[PDB]
Amino acid sequence: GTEHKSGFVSIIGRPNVGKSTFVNRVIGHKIAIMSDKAQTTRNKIQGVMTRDDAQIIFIDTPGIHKPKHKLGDYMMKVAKNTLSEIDAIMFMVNANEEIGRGDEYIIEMLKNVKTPVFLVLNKIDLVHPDELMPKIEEYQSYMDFTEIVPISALEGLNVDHFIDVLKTYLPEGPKYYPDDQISDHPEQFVVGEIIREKILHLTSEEIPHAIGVNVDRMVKESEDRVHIEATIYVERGSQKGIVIGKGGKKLKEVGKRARRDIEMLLGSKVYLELWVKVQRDWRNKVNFIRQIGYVEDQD
Ligand SMILES: Nc1nc2c(ncn2[C@@H]2O[C@H](COP(=O)(O)OP(=O)(O)O)[C@@H](O)[C@H]2O)c(=O)[nH]1
Ligand SMILES: [Mg+2]
Repeated sequence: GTEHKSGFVSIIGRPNVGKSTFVNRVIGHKIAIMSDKAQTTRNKIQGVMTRDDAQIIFIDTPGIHKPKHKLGDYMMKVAKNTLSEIDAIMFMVNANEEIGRGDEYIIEMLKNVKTPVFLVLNKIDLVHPDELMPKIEEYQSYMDFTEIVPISALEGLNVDHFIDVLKTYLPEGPKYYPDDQISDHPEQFVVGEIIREKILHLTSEEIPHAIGVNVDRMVKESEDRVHIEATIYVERGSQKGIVIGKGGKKLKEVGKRARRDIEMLLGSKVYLELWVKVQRDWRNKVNFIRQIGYVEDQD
């Protein structure tokens, strides 16, 4: 059934295990704006895999392979949060090497994580087929995994099957990054769709319910802190009370919930400003926008 899936996955593992090889294989042609414009939030979008039936956004976690003295108290909190918000974890491991401390350090960080962890044995091309099941068993002694999938990221052996399996674990969801619009960085579409989801929870309906979200600005204030301006657009000012509510109470709750989901996923602390505006037809028209709503969220 023809029902579109989308989500956030993080590819974790020690250096030289194949993470960028995998990313660059599956994502296809690299998005141009991602190397013009730097991303304001912390947790870097690696790229966008779009098939007809699904879209996956690859997010960087912090270096959970690192020992605790190198990745501090704060960047652990960011890493554990990001791993919860994410839809799936790709734990990528070298088939051709013995288990080092870096993989034990990752296993420690995945202990009280409830997100699906996929064990991806990479570099199976450097190894006899009968070597895979013993190595799988080495890792299974440490923890349970959701699926175990041997690949070669370089050759492409078993990659498409891995993606088919990975897609089954995604929720139903929007195409975050579209084909029409090359101009803005995909982080803006991630924030835009998060805001929109919080609005559509309130609607919760099959009254025909048209609402839009624009993100007017995203600005890095610090390595932790980002300022988002966004305008929610509605038809009909009587949509106050779906969206603004009794003295702004409903718009605060949207602002609070969207701020949290942006902080947890993308790893930067936010100062969110939301506007709510009514848009009538604009083509050859004067005074088609009336504001009905403003909120401010932080700390
Ligand atoms: N033989 C083999 N080499 C691979 C495979 N995947 C990646 N490599 C190579 O192993 C290295 C891994 O580096 P990279 O992909 O940058 O991994 P990262 O540090 O995890 O991003 C590169 O020299 C890749 O060409 C694979 O499946 N088989
Ligand atoms: Mg590398």
